[PDB]
Amino acid sequence: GILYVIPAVYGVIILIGLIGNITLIKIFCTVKSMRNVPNLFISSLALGDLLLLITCAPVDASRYLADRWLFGRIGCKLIPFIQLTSVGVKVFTLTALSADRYKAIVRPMDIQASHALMKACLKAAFIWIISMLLAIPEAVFSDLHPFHEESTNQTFISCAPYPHSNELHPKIHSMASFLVFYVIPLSIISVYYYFIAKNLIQSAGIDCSFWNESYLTGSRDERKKSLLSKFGMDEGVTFMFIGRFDRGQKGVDVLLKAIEILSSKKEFQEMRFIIIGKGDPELEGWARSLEEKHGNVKVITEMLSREFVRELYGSVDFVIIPSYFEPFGLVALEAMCLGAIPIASAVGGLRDIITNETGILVKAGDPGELANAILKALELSRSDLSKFRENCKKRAMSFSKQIESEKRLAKTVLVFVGLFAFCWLPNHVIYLYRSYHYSEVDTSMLHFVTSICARLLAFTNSCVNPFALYLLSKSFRKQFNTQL
Ligand SMILES: COc1ccc(C2(CNC(=O)[C@](C)(Cc3c[nH]c4ccccc34)NC(=O)Nc3ccc([N+](=O)[O-])cc3)CCCCC2)nc1
Repeated sequence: GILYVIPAVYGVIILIGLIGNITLIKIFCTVKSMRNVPNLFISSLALGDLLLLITCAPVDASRYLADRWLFGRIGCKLIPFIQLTSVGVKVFTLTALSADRYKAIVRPMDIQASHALMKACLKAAFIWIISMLLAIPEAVFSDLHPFHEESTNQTFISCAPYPHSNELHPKIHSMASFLVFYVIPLSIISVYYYFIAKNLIQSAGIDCSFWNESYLTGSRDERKKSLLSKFGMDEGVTFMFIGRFDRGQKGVDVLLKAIEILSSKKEFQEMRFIIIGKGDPELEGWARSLEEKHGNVKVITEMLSREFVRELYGSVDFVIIPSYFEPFGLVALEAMCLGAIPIASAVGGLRDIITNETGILVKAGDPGELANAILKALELSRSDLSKFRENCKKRAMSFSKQIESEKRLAKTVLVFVGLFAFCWLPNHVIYLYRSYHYSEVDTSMLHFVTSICARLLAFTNSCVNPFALYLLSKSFRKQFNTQL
């Protein structure tokens, strides 16, 4: 009676997984905008999950209804093989996705993304082949053996992969399964994400929603005059430095040399310099002395809200990044997004981000060179720079979207990993123990609880990955909605 209620829930969840994974694979094949190396691996997963759902459904349906094997040798051997193929694709492809995230963020290459999908198809293909090759033993071991139940003194056909006479081999297979399909892959994923987490950090703060002229009020020219008037300065080309006062990395020294060089000319009076940083006291004083000697220099040695640098970036005409070493270039991307034109050293990220149409590159360590660019900007400033500013905003919002989208992908892959780790550890522990204690019959209620839950947790992982994906990606959700 209430029994005919218990399976219906199983079918509900099985259908949700089948619909979801299928819808996911269909969207990957049908939608060009979503065709990419991460999605190809995710589809690889979705394919592996359907197989598991499909193999397990008759297995589970059968255990609930009858006590005997109803599929025959072919069933007794193909099912373990297909089941185990799934388990490698699942974990190995997750490792491949983790590697993809590492390459995309830690070591962006992509000079010729032409063969990237070509390379990805092969990696997934090989993973399917290796997963099948590792699962070939499951078919050999599993065979039909007559079984006598203590509960009913009756003999039934049984699929049994466990020999009663030989004890050494189960001990070897169990340990290998834990290491090959759990410990080694998760360990590789954790190394990868260690560095991924490392680089996610340099990147923190870059959000298009925040760094935009939408929050600022009034014209840029009007905002600049207000900033200068509060500083007791008249309107002029405004150059900005926001950085720690450190000799080795940021070029506060190079800039201060440059202002010394430019202090002699009649062009200095056309310029205004705001140096916003704190650090070495001697460097801090050189800045203060220049502020006292030159009426066109403002210095700020106090900490400030990203809100107030946002306003400054919009108000200022140019931002100087004289970094002897800048790996990411966050300051330039945030500034260019608000219209500030970067005058930076051609080092690390700055070089890739700043093109000729989007700013001025100088050689680092040359104060004279920096000064000359400052003079160039001065001349450029005479003409309209509105077009350059729009180009800047656009280049920087283009990168900030990829930076943001790839950070989301890293979190989504890690979500997937987490569910897997949690849902598959119990199955591994039960499999190992059983390997040494199969000859003994365990009827303890704890054993049934330990097993009935593991099987449902693993089955849950197969259905949740699409639904999971449905909540972490705005883009996937909209296309999934369209199909339904
Ligand atoms: C929910 O589906 C699961 C749940 C758990 C697993 C395990 C354990 N299940 C099995 O390994 C099955 C898939 C269990 C199984 C074996 N035959 C089956 C037929 C139909 C359904 C399931 C099975 N095969 C197996 O036990 N083979 C085996 C047993 C003993 C020895 N040995 O070391 O003597 C060597 C190999 C645990 C994680 C790592 C390996 C896969 N696999 C699939």
